[PDB]
Amino acid sequence: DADPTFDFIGYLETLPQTSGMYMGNASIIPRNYRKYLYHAYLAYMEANGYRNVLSLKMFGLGLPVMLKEYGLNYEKRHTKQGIQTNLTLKEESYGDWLPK
Amino acid sequence: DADPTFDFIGYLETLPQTSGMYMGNASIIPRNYRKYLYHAYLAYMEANGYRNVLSLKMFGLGLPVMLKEYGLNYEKRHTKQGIQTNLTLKEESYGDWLPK
Repeated sequence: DADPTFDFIGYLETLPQTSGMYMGNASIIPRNYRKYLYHAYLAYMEANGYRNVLSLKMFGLGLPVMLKEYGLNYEKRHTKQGIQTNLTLKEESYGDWLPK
Repeated sequence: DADPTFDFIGYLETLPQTSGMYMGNASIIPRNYRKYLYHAYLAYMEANGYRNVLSLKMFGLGLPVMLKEYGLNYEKRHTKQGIQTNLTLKEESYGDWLPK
């Protein structure tokens, strides 16, 4: 395989503070690829031809690990609108797979 | 990036029951590549030229997820001898990297 989940994490950058994307979830309907990390994730997998995607729970667990693998420091924070991370999409994401 | 940890997980097979390798730890001295999953892990990384390896804790968290990525179902269990998994090294392990 190629380990798509890992590649996706390759399009992520860390912020000086826990104010980046939100770890959305499958229920939030009108998807928001720019606001929810999980939605961004689905967008990528789908863009790369994978029908099989990690669950929010599984994705959640892996996140910290794979980020460390890329040498980044994951940071979450509980909020009125949910869990917010300190992550944002690198610019290449916009041309590569982010829906237009 | 390369993502070797994922590759290593490619050398793993699941057993009908939680009776495979043990999730050793860095403390257990004379290593035992065939007995402890973690030791097996170090062996692989080393065999592939990586000096920086995931800690037991990080490795532990990733395991379930990467396995799922390979379509396998991770199973652990606490025992008189520590945590035992339902995993074993595939055959190619033996010729590829498992120390002689």
